Amino acid sequence: GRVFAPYSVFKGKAALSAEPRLPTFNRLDSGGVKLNRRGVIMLTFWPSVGERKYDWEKRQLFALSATEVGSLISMGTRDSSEFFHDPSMLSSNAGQVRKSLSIKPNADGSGYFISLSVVNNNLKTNDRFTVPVTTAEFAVMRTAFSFALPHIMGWDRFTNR
Amino acid sequence: GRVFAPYSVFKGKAALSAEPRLPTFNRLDSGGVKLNRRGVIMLTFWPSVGERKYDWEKRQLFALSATEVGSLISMGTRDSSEFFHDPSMLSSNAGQVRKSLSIKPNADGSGYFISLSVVNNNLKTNDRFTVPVTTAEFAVMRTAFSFALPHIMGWDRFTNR
Amino acid sequence: GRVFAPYSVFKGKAALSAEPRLPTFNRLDSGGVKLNRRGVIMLTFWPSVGERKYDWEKRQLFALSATEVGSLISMGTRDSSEFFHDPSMLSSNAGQVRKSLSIKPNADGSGYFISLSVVNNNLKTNDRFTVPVTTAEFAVMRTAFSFALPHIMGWDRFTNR
Amino acid sequence: GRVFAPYSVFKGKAALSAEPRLPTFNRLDSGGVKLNRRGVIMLTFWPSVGERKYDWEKRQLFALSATEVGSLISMGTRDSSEFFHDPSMLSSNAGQVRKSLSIKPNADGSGYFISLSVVNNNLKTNDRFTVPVTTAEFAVMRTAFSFALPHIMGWDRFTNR
Amino acid sequence: GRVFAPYSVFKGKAALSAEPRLPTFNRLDSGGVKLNRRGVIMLTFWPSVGERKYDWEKRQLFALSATEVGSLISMGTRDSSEFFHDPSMLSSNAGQVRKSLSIKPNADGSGYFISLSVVNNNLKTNDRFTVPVTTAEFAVMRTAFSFALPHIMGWDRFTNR
Amino acid sequence: GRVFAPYSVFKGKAALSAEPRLPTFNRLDSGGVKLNRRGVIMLTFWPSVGERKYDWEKRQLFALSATEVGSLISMGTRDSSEFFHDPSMLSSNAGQVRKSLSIKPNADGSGYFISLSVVNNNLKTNDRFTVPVTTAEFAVMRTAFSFALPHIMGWDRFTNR
Amino acid sequence: GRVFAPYSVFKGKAALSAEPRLPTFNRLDSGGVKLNRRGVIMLTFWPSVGERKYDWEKRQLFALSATEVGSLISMGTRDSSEFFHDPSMLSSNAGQVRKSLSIKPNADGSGYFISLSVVNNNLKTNDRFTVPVTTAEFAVMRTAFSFALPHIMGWDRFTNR
DNA sequence: TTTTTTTTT
DNA sequence: TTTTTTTTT
DNA sequence: TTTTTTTTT
DNA sequence: TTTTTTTTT
DNA sequence: TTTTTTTTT
DNA sequence: TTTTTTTTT
DNA sequence: TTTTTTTTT
DNA sequence: TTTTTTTTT
DNA sequence: TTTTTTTTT
Repeated sequence: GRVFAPYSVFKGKAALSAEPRLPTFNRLDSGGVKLNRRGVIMLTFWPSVGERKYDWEKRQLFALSATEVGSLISMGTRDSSEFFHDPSMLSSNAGQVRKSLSIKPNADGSGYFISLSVVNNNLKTNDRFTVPVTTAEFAVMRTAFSFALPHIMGWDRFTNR
Repeated sequence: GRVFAPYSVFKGKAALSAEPRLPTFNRLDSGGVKLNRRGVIMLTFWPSVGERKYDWEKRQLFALSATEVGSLISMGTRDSSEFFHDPSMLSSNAGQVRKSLSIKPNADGSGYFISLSVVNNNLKTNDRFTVPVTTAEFAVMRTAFSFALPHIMGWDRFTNR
Repeated sequence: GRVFAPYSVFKGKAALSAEPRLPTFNRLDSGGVKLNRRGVIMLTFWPSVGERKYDWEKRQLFALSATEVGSLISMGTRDSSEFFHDPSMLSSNAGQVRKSLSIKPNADGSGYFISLSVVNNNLKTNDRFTVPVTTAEFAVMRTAFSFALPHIMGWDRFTNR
Repeated sequence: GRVFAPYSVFKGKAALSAEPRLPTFNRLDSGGVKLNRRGVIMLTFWPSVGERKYDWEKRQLFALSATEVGSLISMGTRDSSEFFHDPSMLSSNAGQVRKSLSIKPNADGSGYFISLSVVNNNLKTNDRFTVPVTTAEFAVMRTAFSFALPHIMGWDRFTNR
Repeated sequence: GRVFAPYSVFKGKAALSAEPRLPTFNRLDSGGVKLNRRGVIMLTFWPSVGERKYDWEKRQLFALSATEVGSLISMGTRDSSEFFHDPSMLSSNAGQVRKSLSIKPNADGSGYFISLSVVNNNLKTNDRFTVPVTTAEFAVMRTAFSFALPHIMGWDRFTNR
Repeated sequence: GRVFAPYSVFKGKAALSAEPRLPTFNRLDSGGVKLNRRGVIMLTFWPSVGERKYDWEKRQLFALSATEVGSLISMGTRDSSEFFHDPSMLSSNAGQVRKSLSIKPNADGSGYFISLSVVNNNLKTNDRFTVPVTTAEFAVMRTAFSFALPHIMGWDRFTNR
Repeated sequence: GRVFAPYSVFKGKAALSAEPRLPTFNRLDSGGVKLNRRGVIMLTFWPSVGERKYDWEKRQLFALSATEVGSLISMGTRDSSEFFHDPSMLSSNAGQVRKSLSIKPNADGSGYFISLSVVNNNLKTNDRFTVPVTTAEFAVMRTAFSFALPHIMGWDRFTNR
């Protein structure tokens, strides 16, 4: 069964939602189990249309990888990072859409700006959702992401009984 | 059932793979359970033959102990460590093979070099696999290794229901 | 009567013009006066076509709000800020055009770069005008903007005779 | 005769190639020689399609000017710069295409990120190639660019025999 | 044949041009070659009449000596120097014209001011051309001047084949 | 014609020799010229048999690449680097021989230790030549290597006449 | 043909002259070329007899070696060095003449003192020429010496066409 | 003898 | 047009 | 008893 | 394949 | 008397 | 042309 | 909907 | 394909 | 006139 327990932050111009997507496994003929498709921490961004109302139809997704999560949780208060993704990588229609996620601290040190840029050369679109993240909110993510990290890696299968 | 969920890092001249090996337990006649063989975090190194293709036949293994993992996760950005192992320790043919694993930070501080040296006085061989590890990648290990530590120790058996 | 006294800075690839737009007031039936539409400090950017000649047809506007002006005048030499606007906010055709104004100090500390990015998903356009601003020129703005701040707020109506 | 000796750096998502383009000279009627068209250090970027294979058809070029090279070679480890170009400057169809090249140090100080953004308002395209440059690789450029600087300026014509 | 490849910087009130003048040599009767007249790095300054148009008729020249170039290239960002010349030195009409070239860093550290003062007691004139020089532009000079230094000294004649 | 002008340093237990190996070029059918095989700075090490006499028969070679030279010349007094090579890389008999060159500063700061380790799993040999390099001697290399860098890259073909 | 392009500094009690002496080569029977006699940067000192007139008959020479030049160019403003030479080294009449060249910074940091001591136990003479060298003058040497270094080493023979 | 490879003209 | 001069081969 | 609300599957 | 060993229930 | 010029309404 | 909205007199 | 790929049991 | 332009001999 | 020597092709 699917599970919907998003950690969501709602703000001025956009909302930010984060929830883990588990790995898929293939049961070998040997009898063992082998991790197939990798888990991620899925990020969802969507725009605020009107006053404290958001347009879920206009959402964009960004899939944090094991490493990227590893990079996010280890950031100092002064650090910043930026990830670049091609949704249709290695496939017939690559280079067409380009996503970038950036985490920069703000001046005050009262947290970060997390923004998702999406450039689409097929539909000729340019989207950008930025959400402010307090120290407290980002602490939730770091702790929740750390917790989730071994699971998206499939390391929660290694258990004594 | 066996489980295959390796955290793997692929790089220039070698690849590095890490996955936990659980402890074995013996069920006492008393009724209780006693930890027998200890768990480890197994490290696998193997060479890159050709372009982004690796020779799995030429792999070497190194078994991180509870303590060694404890040493690895507590390293500062400036720290370095080195472990020495004899695969055939206390056995009939010891001193013949000698493994050493070293973790040194690189100049930049952009992570570490993790190399596995293997000297074999029987086969008269000398092998060395070095893999670069970004801050993000090493953060995955620290978090994944911390998670795994209580399990390889068998402490995950201590649970309320 | 309208008044045209722009503070303008002309430079390599673009020109920058700044002038206040007063608030509108509605005369209450009570007899008093009530501020209706808010004042702004209007910014105009336009491109340099040819040698020291500029294409006024290609201008883009950005309306500084009371707060944003407040943010601009209080910047240290090392500080930087960025504002995001949707011209057609809360209206039928929002999210389509997106403006961002950024003020970053340059390396030397010899002032700032003020750039106006305009992304238009209807016309499928992407515009960007950057103008260098010396310490002296930015001092004009800070002082002129401070002077203008109470007026765009309508606080100049509070006067003893 | 033309000469093809590119210094090239191949990386994850794009490759970076640098080679000098000499100045052109016009032989005066006086008998002397006069530099006509200026030399540049040409930069080529192109995308990685598939695994360690790159799409040369999708390349973009950026022409470093004497001054820009001068700016690049004098950068400290902590410095960053950004250049803006209009391929069709002063011509009938300007403002349509806009290139920007940025050199920012990365966190670690293990070099820089060199990225080339290309926005095309005619074809309605938005391209961006980023390549990581180690300290060693950037040292090659600085030294190679310094060497090349007097030549693209035409100063190698001033020689005693 | 003469060669015209000036490095030129154009600015508000004046332009600055720099190009090497090679040494002259006298072929000894012994068969060898002897450096006669010394090389210099010639500097040309001229005024801006009208808008981005300059009056080449009003130019003044200043001849950098081996040593002076040596002094210029070794300047720190905070350093400043000043050279004094008498065009008609040791000749019948000396003390009449007096040139001084000064290089002072500007406040910001965004480069230097290079000005050429010319006082002429015969024509009763006093001229002064000041040009601002960015870090990048001055880096061109330092590198170009270093390159040129051995040539104006005639050291480029010392070559193995 | 071949040219033999080695910069050589002779010391206690080994000697160190450095000389550039130019790139090879292929003359295109187009008429142009294309760099084929890359240039290197070749390093030769050999042992001292007896008193100030060396065994040239026991030499080992290490080919510095453009990048590696770039890395060497940019080293601070406190920096250290290490390069790893497989003579028979991508060929039928790879992984068999492994060379490593290390440059570590010595305690005093009176220069560096440059050592070449060679492990040969076919002949079952392990060789190591270490040579001390004063600040002055290493300054020769840095300057000589910088000079040589553009040539091994083939950038000396880009010349105005 | 011989070439005479000395960089000379004239001062109170002595003058200092510096010019490169190229290496000699022997053309092998193999067809190649082999560096025979090494190049040097020759230093000449001579006394000032009378007022700004110098006694060229009383000159003394000192031959800078590749390494010594390497040592000279890498000196900090605070550093000092001293070289010792025996003109008739390894020959029948050694130990008789002893030259020493010293470069010490002066108090102010306004350059260095370069002095050449010559003790001759055959003629029973003791000579000493000291010349002051401004920062600018020493900058000429460093740059001119760096330029000359690859040539006296014979590395200028390694050229692509 | 030499760490290779990626993309053109 | 250009700050010169000092000492050789 | 508990600060709520915003958007899906 | 894996550095082991020490002491219980 | 005053360093000017660039683009509108 | 311009990021809006919230609460009075 | 989601940046992929490399090597086993 | 490439940001241009300004001033000579 | 010049600090030399070490090892090849």
